[PDB]
Amino acid sequence: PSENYTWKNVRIDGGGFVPGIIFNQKEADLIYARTDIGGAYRWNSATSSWIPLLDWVGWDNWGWNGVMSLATDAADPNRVYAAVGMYTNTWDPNNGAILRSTDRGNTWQATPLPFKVGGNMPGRGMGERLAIDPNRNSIIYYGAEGGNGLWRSTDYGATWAKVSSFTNGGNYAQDPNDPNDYLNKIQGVVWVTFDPASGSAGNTSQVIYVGVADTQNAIYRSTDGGTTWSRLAGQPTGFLPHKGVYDAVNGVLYIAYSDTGGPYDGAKGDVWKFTASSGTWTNISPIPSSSSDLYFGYSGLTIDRKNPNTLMVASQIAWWPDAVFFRSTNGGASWTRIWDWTSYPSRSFRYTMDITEVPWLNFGNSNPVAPEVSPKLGWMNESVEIDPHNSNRLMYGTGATIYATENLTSWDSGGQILLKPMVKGLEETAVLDVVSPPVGAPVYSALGAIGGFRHDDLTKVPTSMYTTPNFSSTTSIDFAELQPATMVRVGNLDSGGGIGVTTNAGGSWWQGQNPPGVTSGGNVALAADGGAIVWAPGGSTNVYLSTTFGSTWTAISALPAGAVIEADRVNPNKFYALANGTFYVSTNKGASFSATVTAGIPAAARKFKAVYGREGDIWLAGGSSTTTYGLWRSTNSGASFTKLASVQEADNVTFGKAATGATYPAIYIIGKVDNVRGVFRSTNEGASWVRINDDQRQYGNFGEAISGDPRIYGRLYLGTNGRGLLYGDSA
Ligand SMILES: [Br-]
Ligand SMILES: [K+]
Repeated sequence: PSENYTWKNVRIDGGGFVPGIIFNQKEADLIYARTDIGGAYRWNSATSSWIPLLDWVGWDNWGWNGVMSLATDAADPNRVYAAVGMYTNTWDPNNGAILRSTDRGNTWQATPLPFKVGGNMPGRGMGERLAIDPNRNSIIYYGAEGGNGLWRSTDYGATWAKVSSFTNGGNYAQDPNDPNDYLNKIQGVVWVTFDPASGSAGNTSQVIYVGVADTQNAIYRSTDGGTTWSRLAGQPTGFLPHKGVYDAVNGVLYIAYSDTGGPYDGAKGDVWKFTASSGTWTNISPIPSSSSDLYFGYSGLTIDRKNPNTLMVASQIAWWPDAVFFRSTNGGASWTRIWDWTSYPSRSFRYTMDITEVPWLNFGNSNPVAPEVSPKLGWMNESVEIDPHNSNRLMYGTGATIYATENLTSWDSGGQILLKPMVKGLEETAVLDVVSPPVGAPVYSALGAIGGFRHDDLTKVPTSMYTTPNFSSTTSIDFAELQPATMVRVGNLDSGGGIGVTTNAGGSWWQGQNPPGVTSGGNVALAADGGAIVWAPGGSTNVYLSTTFGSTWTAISALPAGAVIEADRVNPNKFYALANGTFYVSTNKGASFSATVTAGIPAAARKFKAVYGREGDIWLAGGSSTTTYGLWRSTNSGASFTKLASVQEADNVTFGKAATGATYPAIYIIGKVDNVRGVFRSTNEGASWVRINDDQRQYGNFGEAISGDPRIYGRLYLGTNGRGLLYGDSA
């Protein structure tokens, strides 16, 4: 029963991988970005921010936040298309689709494809797989994964079918024997590139190039408008084509190759130029694979459409010392580089970088060891793109951000370019945990990949993620309810796990010691008075107690490894745990636990929380469609639970400031109520619910982490997996 809400991202700016940036070839300032887990965006030049286009993807079709390819129509810039779906293994139960729009992504219609799309799979930086004929814009191609080959629509994307005459679907998988079933999928037909001079407006383009992840048959061509196809004669072998860029001014195809599909690796490759009139091949690599010291392949290939003798390419991948970008102003006959060695470990630079708007991009390290700098130029830089309307502007994606320059041709006159982040509005993090204390800052985030932050102001990017320790991913965070400046957090670092503690609300932290066997953060609880920590680390065989604020540990005998731990928010002697349908309680401040409930709680449930101000009041959410599912509450410190009749399904629960005149905190759930999936609030102890999101604001596989706000009625901090941390307020 909806209430009008306003939803916004807590401001972080970026934080994830941007495998593709796409400029429209006819309309200036029209730019899109595709992400691997976080949907797609359109740039708004009036507000200098990105606009998310796929927030209407919901609980059952969540994989469609994986955006494997996107095409914006040069001939009709209101038209845009996306290939969506997240995994090609069992982690995404649904097939992929092609989405079509006639209003720049404000709305879409879907056409399901009879196979999966791998928006968050290996190979996702190769592209674009989707391409629109620039002369007859009713014709769209899609290079598919899996060996499904080349697919096509002749009706503006509404219907799709296999191109029967294209008979090489690709034969490369990163690791065909991967027991984890992630690196083992056929990456397929990886890009489609038209020659626009091969037709005229209204008539089918006759010349089409296609890249295939097949070391021995990387490049195909049609000269009859896609009726027949054949491998390009004389092409090089041994490598996979990440990008194929065609210039009709000089009549040349440029291809960037690497020895893997990316995006995290690549040890060798080449850049080649095919001249279409003569059929000649020329190796234009800045550093060719015949050179003994090459230690990367190539991607990030882009041509300057305003001045098409100029092109750039980039390392796929140089982790050390940093990425390298190359620029040629003579069609690849010679290059210069964005940095050079002077005397190792020192370098000279053709760029400067200003992260004032996104200061956490130095990863908390303002004392890098040469030859590294901080922030770095980038990594996972598969998409590097010159603005086809402005030779001075370039944008590129990394595994954390988008950087941009507006003075690129400064390079050509011997100067430095300026690079800055360009991610306002693009919010791509996965939220693992979140807390809102009753004093101090409104919220603390625990994030994948970039650690997380104290957010002093929801409208301002935080200065730094947590340091000392700096986790790559913070998996769990807690504060002592009766002493909220005392906090703990656990997470991942340096291939294992660790714990951080603070007594000044994160003004400074320090790192505790580890119990045996820690391989990842797992989850943590802090007693209500700060006097005890219970940590269930990843990898460890047990759950551990500290009475020394993380300095030392002792094993808890009764708990299963990896149990979910929660403190009572009132009584410092009480802790709780949940694992696989058994609920456990401690009344001796975490030293020992006993099983209290072994029936009626779904085995799959793994979220529960004690209520601030209410000793022994606990709400529990979880289950599955094939077992039982819903929301349970205990008012007796976990001795028994009762299922709420008013909820069909629930996946998480939290509490926030009570409604005026109400006798209990407001309750927020991720769930299904009266046959509607969404986000729900109850201000009467669960007796009824009101939906606080809406069908355009669903955010896919959200809700791993949520928190209400004890100081602000109506507010929910809503974590997502790829759309950052949202806050909703009653309007
Ligand atoms: Br490297
Ligand atoms: K490498």
